[PDB]
Amino acid sequence: LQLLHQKVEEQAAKYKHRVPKKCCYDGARENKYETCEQRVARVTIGPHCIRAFNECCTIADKIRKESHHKGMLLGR
Repeated sequence: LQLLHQKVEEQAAKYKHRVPKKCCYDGARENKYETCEQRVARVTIGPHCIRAFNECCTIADKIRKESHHKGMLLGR
C-alpha cells in the first residue's frame, strides 16, 4: 500500500494545478468493480481532469495487481 501511495504521489506532483492534481488522487482511489476506462467515463469536469484521473488510476491499478501477484520485495 505504501508503494502505491509513493508512485501516485510521484505522478500527482506532475500536476501543478489544483483540479488535475485532485483528479489524480480521485482516480487512484480503489474501485474494485470497474476498470480505469469505465471509471473515467464519469469524469465531467474537463479534459485536464480526464487525463489525470485516467493516468493515476492506471498507475494505481497496475500496482494493486503487482501487489497481489508478487507483493513486497523482501530482505532489503
